[PDB]
Amino acid sequence: GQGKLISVKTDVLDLTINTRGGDVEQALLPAYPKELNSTQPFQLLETSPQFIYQAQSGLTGRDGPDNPANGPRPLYNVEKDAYVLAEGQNELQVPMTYTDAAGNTFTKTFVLKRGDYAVNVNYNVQNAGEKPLEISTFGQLKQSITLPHTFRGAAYSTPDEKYEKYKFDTIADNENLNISSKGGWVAMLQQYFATAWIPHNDGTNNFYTANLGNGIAAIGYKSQPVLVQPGQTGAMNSTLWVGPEIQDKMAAVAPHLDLTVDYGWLWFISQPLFKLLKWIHSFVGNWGFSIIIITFIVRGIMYPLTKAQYTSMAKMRMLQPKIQAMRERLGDDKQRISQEMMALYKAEKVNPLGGCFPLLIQMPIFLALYYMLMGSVELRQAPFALWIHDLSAQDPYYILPILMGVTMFFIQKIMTFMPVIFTVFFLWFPSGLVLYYIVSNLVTIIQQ
Repeated sequence: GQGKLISVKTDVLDLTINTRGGDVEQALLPAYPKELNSTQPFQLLETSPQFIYQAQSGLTGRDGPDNPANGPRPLYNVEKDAYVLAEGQNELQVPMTYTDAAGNTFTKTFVLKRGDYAVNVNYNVQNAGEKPLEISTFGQLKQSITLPHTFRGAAYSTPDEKYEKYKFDTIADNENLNISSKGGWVAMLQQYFATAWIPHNDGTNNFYTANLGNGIAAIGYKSQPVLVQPGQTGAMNSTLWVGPEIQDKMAAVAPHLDLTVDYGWLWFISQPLFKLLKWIHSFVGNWGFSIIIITFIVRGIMYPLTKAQYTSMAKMRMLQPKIQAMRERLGDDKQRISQEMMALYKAEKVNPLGGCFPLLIQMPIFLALYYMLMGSVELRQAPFALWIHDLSAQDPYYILPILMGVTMFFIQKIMTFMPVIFTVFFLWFPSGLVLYYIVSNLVTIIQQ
């Protein structure tokens, strides 16, 4: 598109909109720092020689001006180049109007709200002709496949397919989506943030993906066409989400939008924990302290499980003399020994043949929390006491993994090395998770 760019700003959203077609070329998030130790707002949508990510919309169909068959994309008229949300206003409207040769009027209006990342894109069509106008609305998100772990791609939702992801690589292989459904939405995802189009109509929306060429992937929707009778006026709506993947906020815009967060295959464990963590954060006022409390709470519900294996392993030391006696009695044959030392363990029914059972039970926990930590937008650049400014990121001074390690050594051949191995294993993990484990290992130390 080519014409001129207009600026629309709220407290949470900084947009750059092209009047030709009303596409959104730039989008900044003032509420979120670009990086840590930065004063610069995060940039979701970009239009660069190096990278592109836009939210496009307009009126297609047989008589839609944005339809390439009806000529060039419509150049909307605006009153000014700068729009700013007022102090005594919760809402900002940016109406742009186009009138064709036949005299029909096409009005496009961006209406933004304070503190809201959901931008409504609504249309008004006034038929001045003698024949009915057949118009369908659309909304398309396009983005470069390769950037200048988490999931970066597209996603959608239908009444049948409640949630489904779509990789850019699939789109890149020119194998595209082509489904239809009533309501629903399409979206492009990344860590902590997401764009989405949510149609508001009476029809059967058509969802699709598209290779736009030059390594540019796209996903969008095309609504069922509506008829605007002569002399009459018609209206068409859609909602553009652009910003953070906050679950409570996305639930109000459209159903199942909240699922845009990547909690991995261990999804059913992370979502309650985040609701749990957020529930604590409600009156504690801190994320780090909330994590310490949730640490205790998970330890509190798991006290029967920790005690049971301890009962067992205490018993294991009691049975160590007899096993060496087996070794002496049967000699050096693994079959008889292993089966019957096992048989003893099983017979006395305390030992699960696992001292690493504490490890494999913490397999879901580590992962679930990790995905929560790395996926939750609320924990992004979340503050903790002392020298921790980002809970989602690793400790910059690498102190907390060493902290963890010393607590770990303090729990008194390969096991004579593994407490330090955890220091380097935890150098590559978020401080929040390390914090969790330090506190959790403190619970064992307090147990002592």
